[PDB]
Amino acid sequence: METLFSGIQPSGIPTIGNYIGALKQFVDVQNDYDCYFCIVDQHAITMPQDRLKLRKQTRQLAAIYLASGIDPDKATLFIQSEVPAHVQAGWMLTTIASVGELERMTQYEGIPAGLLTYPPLMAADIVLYNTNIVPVGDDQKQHIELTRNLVDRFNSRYNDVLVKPEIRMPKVGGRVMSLQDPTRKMSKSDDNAKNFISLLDEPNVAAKKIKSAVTDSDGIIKFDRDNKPGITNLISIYAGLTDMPIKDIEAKYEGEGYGKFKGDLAEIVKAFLVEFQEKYESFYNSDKLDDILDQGRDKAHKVSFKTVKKMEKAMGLGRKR
Amino acid sequence: METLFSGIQPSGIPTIGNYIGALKQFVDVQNDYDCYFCIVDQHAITMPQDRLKLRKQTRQLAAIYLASGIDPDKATLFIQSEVPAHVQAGWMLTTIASVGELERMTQYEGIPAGLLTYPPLMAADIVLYNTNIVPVGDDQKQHIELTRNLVDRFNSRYNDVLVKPEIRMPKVGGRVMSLQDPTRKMSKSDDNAKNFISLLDEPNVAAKKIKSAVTDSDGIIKFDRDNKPGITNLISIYAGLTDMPIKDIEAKYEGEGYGKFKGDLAEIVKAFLVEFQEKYESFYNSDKLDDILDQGRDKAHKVSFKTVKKMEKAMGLGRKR
Ligand SMILES: O=C(O)[C@H]1Cc2c[nH]c3cccc(c23)S1
Ligand SMILES: O=C(O)[C@H]1Cc2c[nH]c3cccc(c23)S1
Repeated sequence: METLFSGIQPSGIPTIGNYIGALKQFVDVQNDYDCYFCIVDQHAITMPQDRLKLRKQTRQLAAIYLASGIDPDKATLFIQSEVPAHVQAGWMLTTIASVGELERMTQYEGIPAGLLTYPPLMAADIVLYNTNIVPVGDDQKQHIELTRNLVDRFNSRYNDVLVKPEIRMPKVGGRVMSLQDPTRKMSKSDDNAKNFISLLDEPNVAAKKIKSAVTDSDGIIKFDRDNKPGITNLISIYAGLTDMPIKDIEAKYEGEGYGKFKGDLAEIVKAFLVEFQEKYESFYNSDKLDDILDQGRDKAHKVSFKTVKKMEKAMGLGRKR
Repeated sequence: METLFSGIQPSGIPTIGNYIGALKQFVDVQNDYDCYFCIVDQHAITMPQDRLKLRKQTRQLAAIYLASGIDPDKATLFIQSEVPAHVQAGWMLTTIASVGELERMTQYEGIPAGLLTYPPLMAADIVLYNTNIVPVGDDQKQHIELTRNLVDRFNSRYNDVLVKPEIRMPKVGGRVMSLQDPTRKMSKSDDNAKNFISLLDEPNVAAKKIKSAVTDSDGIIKFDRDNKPGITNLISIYAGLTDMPIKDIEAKYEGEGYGKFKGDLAEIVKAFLVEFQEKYESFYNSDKLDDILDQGRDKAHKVSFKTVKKMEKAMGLGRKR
């Protein structure tokens, strides 16, 4: 079975685009892949962070992943700083990286040093779990390239202990675009809040955003990206939330206009978030959340400890006991 | 009681100059100061290292410190990589350092990144134990300046958790110079092996080095650095190993020439190393060495864990449990 590793920034609430694109797919692929979902709070502090904002965000992301259906027995859901192997292996790989290499990553008071030195910690996050696949986007290609190069360098210089990962998302979800800018991807950090639907948006507010999505006044319910990106994006959201095939959606709304479709979709979005946020609040406000995060931490520690120890022996750190 | 922290490079055997200058003084000040003696194997790998050379060197330094009289109950003698707090706190301080700051430290395949990023780990080594004094030389002034600045930055930005250290050696030992270059300090890495006496030199070989020290053919036994640095350096070694006051040495050898003094000193050096190396071999070849290093690791972990947890809470890493 292949191992998947995904790093999760505690720096913002995922949107329904992130849910349709990734989170919902993780809920299915966690049965067929050995999945690690790591809330990277040590990467988060490379940026300026408010320390209560950060601890709250971490719990929030954990709760959102659990509310999505991420299963702490099937997958390993943990907080990066709670597993020392990450900075242990991150330091080991730093020593074999070059300054030039790190500087070229930064391209693709002063400048905080974490912004230059985090890539070997990213590599460590991945290779500690013998990861085969990382489900990231084009913006992370250089980081995986460096990861693979560090693995090759480590194995070449000391001896074979580390596995090279590939960029692969096992089941790509639909691409969800900005509701009032259909040519750009939906983003949680938009300055136009009508562009995205947050998973923690009030369900009535989300339904209004479906209604304020920028489309023609009326038309047929047909999937057509290049000519009607507005209604097409909504069809994608509809398909992402109901699992109805797109051709099935077109056949269901044959002879219908936009108002009926957008009305049904707004109610679908509202019902989805009502159900999602009830699970979210129950995890977020429960004592079991710390029990779950402890269990995930212990699972990750068990696996990454052996990797760290193999690395330490290969470099000659510590003792032979 | 003040806390002292000394980092120990596992990269070479200390000389009798290092013994007279530092190690012997540590054996006394460990009664009056809370001393941490940390074998920094994670700093060692910032340089190119042979991995069996490194693990052996680490054990060797531990044994040399114990053979010197460093007492694992009075002081805390441990290996850096065995205490995760060092890289945990090292990463936290990295995020508040600036690239410019780190680059200016480097001044005072490519360039290994550890050579740029190690200073915040040095700062972490120190401040984890609430250190008041660090017994280092002029070459480390920039590193302590950065340490103090990182502590100020950390306390200013988050809240008061870290203590600023000072450069202070509580009891300075004698300065021991190169045996065949009396104007330079003795150094374990000299290309002229007659210049230094290693603590692991064969005792007969050391006695020959006392005899091959560069001095006048003959003279009085008088301490005179500027005019007779050769015999003066030998008087310093004699004083360092016997604790005989220098004026007492001059009075003892009134009416004596160099051959009698150098003969007595060579025999003193030989007897010292015979006794030193018997203790060294017994520690180096004993099973108790791992017991001792475990105990030191546990002592250091207990203290540095609390510091790390205070730092994590201040930055908002992890969870409030
Ligand atoms: O910001 C992001 O999306 C990246 C954050 C991150 C840290 N460590 C890993 C490992 C695998 C994947 C990712 C990450 S994704
Ligand atoms: O190379 C050396 O001498 C330095 C190595 C080192 C690493 N971390 C500390 C903390 C205090 C003092 C020192 C060190 S001395």
